[PDB]
Amino acid sequence: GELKAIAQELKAIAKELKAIAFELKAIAQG
Amino acid sequence: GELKAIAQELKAIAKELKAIAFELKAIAQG
Amino acid sequence: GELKAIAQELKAIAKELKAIAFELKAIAQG
Amino acid sequence: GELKAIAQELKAIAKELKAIAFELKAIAQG
Amino acid sequence: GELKAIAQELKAIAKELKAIAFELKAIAQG
Amino acid sequence: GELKAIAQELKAIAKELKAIAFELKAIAQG
Ligand SMILES: [Cl-]
Ligand SMILES: [Cl-]
Ligand SMILES: [Cl-]
Ligand SMILES: [Cl-]
Ligand code: NA
Ligand code: NA
Ligand code: NA
Ligand code: NA
Ligand code: NA
Ligand code: NA
Ligand code: NA
Ligand code: NA
Repeated sequence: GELKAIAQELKAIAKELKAIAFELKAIAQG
Repeated sequence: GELKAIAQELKAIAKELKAIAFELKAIAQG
Repeated sequence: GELKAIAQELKAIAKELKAIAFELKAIAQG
Repeated sequence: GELKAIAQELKAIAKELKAIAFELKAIAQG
Repeated sequence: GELKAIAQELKAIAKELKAIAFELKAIAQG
Repeated sequence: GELKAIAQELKAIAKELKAIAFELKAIAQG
């Protein structure tokens, strides 16, 4: 139901943030 | 239902993070 | 009520993320 | 109670994101 | 209660955004 | 249960934001 749908979107938000962290690490390296 | 409304705003937040990751990838490419 | 207020706050958060994506687009435009 | 405390922290998150947007605008300008 | 636990994680997320805003302010100072 | 899963996802999100703050600190170190 709905509480699970909410947790799923939080998952998808963490996933985007991980990709943000990697782009920044690339930038910090060059 | 407001619980569905909450999940939808979270999905929209994920969408914006997706766009942020793309722009940072572009900057890393500099 | 309160679940609505939570959703309205997530929408404001999404709005801020839009502006962040926009400035990042500007910075990418190097 | 608790649902209000949650909305309050979402407020404080949006506030930090607004300050992030302004720092990025400054960077996009110079 | 898990609702208190949720508010606490949100506060911790706000703390991290605070640190992100500081570092960006430092970069804007370049 | 489900509210716990929501909180555990917010904690993972906080963890990603820590790494973002760290890379930004590195970039600030210009
Ligand atoms: Cl990397
Ligand atoms: Cl690109
Ligand atoms: Cl500005
Ligand atoms: Cl500083
Ligand atoms: Na995830
Ligand atoms: Na990468
Ligand atoms: Na990439
Ligand atoms: Na935008
Ligand atoms: Na606010
Ligand atoms: Na400013
Ligand atoms: Na400032
Ligand atoms: Na950190």
